[PDB]
Amino acid sequence: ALWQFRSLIKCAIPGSHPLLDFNNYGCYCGLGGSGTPVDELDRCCETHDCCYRDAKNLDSCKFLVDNPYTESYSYSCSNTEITCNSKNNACEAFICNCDRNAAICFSKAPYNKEHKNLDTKKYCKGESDKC
Ligand SMILES: [Ca+2]
Repeated sequence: ALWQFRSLIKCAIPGSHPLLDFNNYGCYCGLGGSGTPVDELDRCCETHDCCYRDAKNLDSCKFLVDNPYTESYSYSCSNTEITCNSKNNACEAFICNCDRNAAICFSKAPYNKEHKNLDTKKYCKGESDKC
């Protein structure tokens, strides 16, 4: 679920404010996405977008979960380490992992303030054929 993704990000990145820091960043961090990712961090979001695209096509997710942000999963956080609990079913596990990988990627990528609140209509034209 969305509140869990925010929580995973805070686990991986102590002191972060997910909605302020990552939502609406670059071409892919936020609802939707297009163009070529402007940087490593943006590529993390493109990858997460793709992961959610894949999740929607998973058998265990197909009709039960149309929007992964409404699907809660089981996880734990310890010393900035994220764990997707085994109790998760196929659909819940896939989503948790998408979020977990995204959170880690975010924590290891440089943060470019000038890529925040990007004018996507001017800098995100076209479509990246990735993932
Ligand atoms: Ca996106």
